[PDB]
Amino acid sequence: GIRKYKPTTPGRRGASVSDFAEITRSTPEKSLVRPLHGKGGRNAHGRITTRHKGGGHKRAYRVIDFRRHDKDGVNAKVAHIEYDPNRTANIALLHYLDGEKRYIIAPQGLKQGDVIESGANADIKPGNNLPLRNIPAGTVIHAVELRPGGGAKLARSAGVSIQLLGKEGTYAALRMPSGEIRRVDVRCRATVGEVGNAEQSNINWGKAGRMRWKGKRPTVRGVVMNPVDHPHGGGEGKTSGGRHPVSPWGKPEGRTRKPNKPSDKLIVRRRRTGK
RNA sequence: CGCGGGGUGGAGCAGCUCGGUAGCUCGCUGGGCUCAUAACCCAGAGGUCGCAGGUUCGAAUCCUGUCCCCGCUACCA
RNA sequence: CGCGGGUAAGACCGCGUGGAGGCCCGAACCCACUUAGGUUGAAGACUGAGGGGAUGAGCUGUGGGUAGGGGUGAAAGGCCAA
RNA sequence: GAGAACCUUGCCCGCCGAAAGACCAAGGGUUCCUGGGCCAGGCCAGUCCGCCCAGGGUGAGUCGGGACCUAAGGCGAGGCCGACAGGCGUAGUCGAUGGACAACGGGUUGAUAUUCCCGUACCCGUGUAUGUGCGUCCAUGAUGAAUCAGCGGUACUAACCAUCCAAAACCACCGUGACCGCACCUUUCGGGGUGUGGCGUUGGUGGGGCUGCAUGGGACCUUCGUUGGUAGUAGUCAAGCGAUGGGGUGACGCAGGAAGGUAGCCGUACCGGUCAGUGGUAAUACCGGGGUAAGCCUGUAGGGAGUCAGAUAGGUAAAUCCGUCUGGCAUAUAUCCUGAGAGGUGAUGCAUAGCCGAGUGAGGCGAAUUCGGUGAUCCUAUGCUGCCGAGAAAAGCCUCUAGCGAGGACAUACACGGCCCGUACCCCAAACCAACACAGGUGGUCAGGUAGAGAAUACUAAGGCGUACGAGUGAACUAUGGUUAAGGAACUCGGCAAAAUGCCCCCGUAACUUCGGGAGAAGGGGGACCCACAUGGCGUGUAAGCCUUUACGGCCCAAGCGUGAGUGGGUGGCACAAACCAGUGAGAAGCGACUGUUUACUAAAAACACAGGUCCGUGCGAAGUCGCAAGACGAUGUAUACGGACUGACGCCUGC
RNA sequence: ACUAUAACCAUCCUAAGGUAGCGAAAUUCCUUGUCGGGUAAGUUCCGACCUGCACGAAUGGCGUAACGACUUCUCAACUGUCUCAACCAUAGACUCGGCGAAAUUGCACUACGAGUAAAGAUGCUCGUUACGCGCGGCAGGACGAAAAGACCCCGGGACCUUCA
RNA sequence: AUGGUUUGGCACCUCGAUGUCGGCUCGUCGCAUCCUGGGGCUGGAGCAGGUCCCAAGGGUUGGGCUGUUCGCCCAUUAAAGC
RNA sequence: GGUGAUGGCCUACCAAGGCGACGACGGGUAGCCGGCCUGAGAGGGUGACCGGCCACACUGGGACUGAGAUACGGCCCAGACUCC
RNA sequence: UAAUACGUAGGGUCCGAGCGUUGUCCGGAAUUACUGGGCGUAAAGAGCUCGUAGGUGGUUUGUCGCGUUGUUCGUGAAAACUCA
RNA sequence: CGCAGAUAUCAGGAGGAACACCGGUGGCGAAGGCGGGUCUCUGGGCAGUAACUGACGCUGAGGAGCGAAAGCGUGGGGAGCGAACAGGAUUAGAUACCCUGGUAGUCCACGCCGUAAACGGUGGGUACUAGGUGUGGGUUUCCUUCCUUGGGAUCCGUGCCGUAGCUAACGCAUUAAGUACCCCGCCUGGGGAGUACGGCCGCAAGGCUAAAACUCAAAGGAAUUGACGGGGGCCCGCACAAGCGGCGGAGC
RNA sequence: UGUGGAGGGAGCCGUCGAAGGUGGGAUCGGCGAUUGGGACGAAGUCGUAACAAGGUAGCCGUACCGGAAGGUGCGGCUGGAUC
RNA sequence: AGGAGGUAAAAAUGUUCA
Repeated sequence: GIRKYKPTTPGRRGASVSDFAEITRSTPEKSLVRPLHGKGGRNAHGRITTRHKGGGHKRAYRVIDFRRHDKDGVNAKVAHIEYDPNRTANIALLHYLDGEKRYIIAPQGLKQGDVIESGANADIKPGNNLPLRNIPAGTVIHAVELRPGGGAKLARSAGVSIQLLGKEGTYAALRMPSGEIRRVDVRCRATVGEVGNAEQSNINWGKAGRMRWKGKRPTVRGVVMNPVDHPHGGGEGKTSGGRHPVSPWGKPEGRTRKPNKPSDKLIVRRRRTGK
């Protein structure tokens, strides 16, 4: 859930934090911990490509198994539920009965001791991973592959889920969290249930420093930049831009999806706005 | 420092010069409906955007002084 | 968190423990608000006196990266070897 | 000395003393030391010098680095991409600011010292010798295994049974492709219409034997598995090293105390010594000392950890290792590990206050060295607790087997090798960056005392400076400080600047409030010294006592040491937070919510950011961005995410 | 129905005609608006009115506790800020010794008045005044020094914007 | 008609620099005299004035508001000069 | 200790209690009663004369004297007012 | 414009050294209802429950005698009121 | 809205909300209120038995809880409906009725709010006082078909009617507004005003508590008679309709 | 026998102490530019909300909107007419 | 006796004492 801080400081007035309640262990599993280093939003050239990134608390990568293909029929038990800074969701440490230890996305309803099944002959329970050919319609799923073997791409964030609407042929229709309906090969695998830590959205981070810890550098508005820096720049006194809204590189608002894409035929219905 | 700008029946608005300026709504007058307004009928009536000048025959109409409430008047050092 | 009160159980109240905080005062440290001086300076941007922050969006060392219509910029058109 | 304010010596005085002391790094590069010099330099002079000349000087297995490890990042075989140039990047290889790794004390020189010497250690390697001593070949065991037939289950399919289905199938029905009878009606008749008997059942309907399809149950041979011994033989294993591989560790944040300790400091037993020409003070006073490391022992406080057996392939192969699962056994002042520190040893040494003469400085002798107290920002501690923002890798070490394997392990003694670079000197500065011997800047380590909360501030020790133009002189004037009658903002754009407030403990504290604050609100009172309460209380803790598992045990505890706080009484002064240090406060409005950021060098702000909000985009090598492209960031993320725009806590709202 | 305004109405145009709330505002020219408060006296400040030159709802509106080296106003205390200035010391200034620059500089035994003049004269005219040379001081002039005026214009650039 | 202080007109020196308003300080000058002084006329009874003439010796306040000059106001003054 | 006398009446110490919705503490008003007026009575209102009690004597405070003191025509102080 | 309601006259009436008015209190007012009210629509049933304090309490035996009741004593000053 | 292929029709899909018929003077609940089905958990009631305790009861100031709808917050969702809003229409004007759309909201989760014609405008408990008639739940019993919602007796409910009694009347009338007891809440003329000030609660909206000045001589309740109705029913009239002829326009 | 000694007093000091002063609050009123609503008023303006189905039945609560009555939505009541 | 639903669109006001 959520712990609302008390207003002992102005940087804590309306602030909130997670009550790390479904979490059981403060420490991660060392074998599954790869290192990480910040980039600063900078690429191989050393140049800012994505702005508003840097500083940030040090982090370490928990090796998640988004590709749960090699443990079919080999059950596991959720040994722990842990915090992952790399993602909004929490992560569940599973002990496979063959001795393999792995991390997953920690769906809702999942606790220590819950037994996780993988494969076609698995039960339709939270945390169980199956092909969509074996998952029935109207089911709530997460961590879906876009391609067989490609690994889970979809419905990975906290509180989020995908609704499997139907299967017609070798294509399963999926209502996505954005509302977009799209087709995906039934061979693609999905984890049953909805992702946990859905309370995450309702956190008030209270102060600038907290997002500086999360690695979000300050976002400056164009209207207070100079015209050399931003199209919206300039003006004596405040301005609304002096023109229609654009990016700092002058690209206007509007659809940036490349047309004539391969996914256009798999997509059934783009998401909706305003309604 | 300096520049600018439409006027028309009682009110509000239209109408650019083949030779008239007028038309709409409201208002007003007379009648009717009602026991007595509004809505109906009109014989309905109603004005020279003020004078000067046109090439004027004649200009509300075009041009200048005036006709004058007019949006913008702004010398930035 | 504990104790006590209270309750049907609570919410809640009090006492303690506990030691949070872009919390307070204030040295180092970092800044640079005011003022005086300097203004052929002691100094190509300082001194003195006060001043602000001072566990944090902190300061700092070492090493490294981004390069010119480009970088970087909590955005002043500021900085990129006076 | 030719020459002296400046050089040398001595004595005074003064300054710093979280530094103006001591040590490093970076940087500089010989500036270090000795000797000599003095036309340049030094803001004067100069006998001096960081200046000039010459000569000398930097000694490491353990320090800091390489030979060990990797991070960011860089180069980058091949490679990909790119018109060429080249951009990226894999494997790799570099790359500390980090990881790992063995040393401490004292002495010495004119200059070096964890480097040399002395003493005592430690870490790698090497050879020889010796001894315990397992092993191979001998022997020894642990051993377990392929053949056959007997039996329980695969049940080729010969088929057996059940369930389901109709390929075709008898009967009657609905009306019939058209026609063949009976019957009735219609444009004037014609080309038509209605009920039904047969034909075809175009098709559909309801009961039915049969047969043929599919599924399941059993199940011959075929075939899998347990006994029957040839064959506990062919075979394996049993020293040790063991990985370039597997696994574990290495391996990590921030804050916060508390506890135990130590250094350090203050005293003190004890030792040695002075009389510092003053009124008193000979021991009763005063001064000085009142030390000694690593390492080896020990293994305390604190902290941490279940163990044994079996099974298992998950860890590219194998694993006795790691995981995982099963059980059994334990909840232990048990065991193990870690570990400050105490104590012992190191140390019959070394060092020292001082004493002897010697006086350039060569030496020589050398006392006591107990008790407490206080007390760290250091150690235990990479701990413990808590929290979220969720906190490097690799080597190394350990282990596993694969593998190697006939010699090998361990111990002792002796003898040996331990490489390269740095090491002088300055290092908050006169030696670095600053054009200067520049009031600037420069990261880290030591952190004495008395007061004090304190690393502030004052004074001071050790130690180091008086830092390089001076001597004078009551001018104005300027600067910096100081004081000021009466008044008290009248000054002035403006209370600018100054002044004031300022500490501790008590009391008491408003509007408003987001209930946290406002608030140190405001506004007041006390504060010194002496005595007594007080041989008190508190802390500590000795002796003594008590208990015990007997030890580095515990409890208590006279004394001793330290130490407040308060009450009462008294004393003195103008004054008691006496100096230094050290909030001014209140009301109201505007702006911005706030902490922060900003125009290095005239603007710190109402500007930026901020959390929060809305909109838009993005379905994922996304969108967006750097790039010609590859590729990269985004993101090792996946719409509760990411990017862009505007707004900018919060409240009421956000109309056309 | 006194007056005043105008709840109300008519008409024209519009895509729609500014709602809530605010309002001489960081926005109000007129303007020191008017009224009130505070003051002895207040172009500032506070409150209020609304005749909004030219507020206005995320270029957010109206408020807001707390915060602010912000801005504005007031008050207490405090004071040399002032009435109104005096005194002391120190560092300079001054003197002696020593070293020893600088910007600047067409010259020079470089007066004042009233004039004249490229219209503001040390330098010209007519007069007046003035022994020569220094030292400390003040800063009225030398249109003083410095910087080939940044304002203005002309010419040319640069960067920025855009339905060039 | 004076004067040359206002707003201006001209654009004559100065754009290889003539620094601007207001205040502070220091003043100096003129008189077109605010006070003080002398006087004429008066619709000057007296007090007090009005107007004109002569007169520039001296004096000509402190505050609130405003950057302000100016102005308004407060108290005063012999007067609160231009 | 003090009183004439009991008692926090006062004091040192000790304990932490005491009062409050049955209205504490506060605010307002008021001298109380016998009685008076009204009213069928209950009740309501009132507190003049007369009589009893209390309180006060310019305001506030204080004691002294005395058997006895709010000591009107007594004292002390302070304050306001009036007068020399 | 025909006033028994105004003003005046007569006349009448109620009081009578008084008469009227005003003010205040009670009554009437069963209009805060104890005696002595009410709450469907007149004002009035809490939106409904739970339940604290409180109020209230079925049948019965015994007891206490608190309430209650009887009696007596003392007091209830005098004056008042009432009776004579 | 369509003519860019709407409406309509067929098929498929998505999603939301509400649950036709059953379903009513019916049932349950303290009230609010509760209606698709199933499961789970759970509360209350009624009858019978009379085994148990043995007056433990009733009410309940304050207080606490529950408390329709709207509304508020946060987060989802959002088909239909739909304040506001926008057009259209009507209208003298129409910020409305009507139409077309349509936002919040209605929905879910957690919480605030705490009101309503929250009404039976009727507080709770108990006892008694004529009956009739329906209906719901349960117990029994008698004709017996031994069929049996055939009837009766009784307890609990819920309705209609009707006595006595009560009531101003309307009406209530064994589900009292009767007869009586206990307890609570509330009233004391209408306005001002359930408003201000203060306080409490609340994010807010607002709620709760709750006046005074001033003002009126009434406000009110029930019922009667009339009148009236853009209420109804029945009936008439040159009233309309069907016709004929005129007036209004000319002159007099 | 003596300016003797208890003892007492003046004076002085101290506690308490009125008045006074300082301070910050509480509480009760009055005024207050402007401003809100309430009551009354001949005869004024705008509309017609309610009473008859008052011409959209009204009213309760809530919310929103609107010159004003008021309108609309949600839920509720009948103190609602016709059949 | 037995048995669906309807339509009238809008259309205001009324000085005096009474």
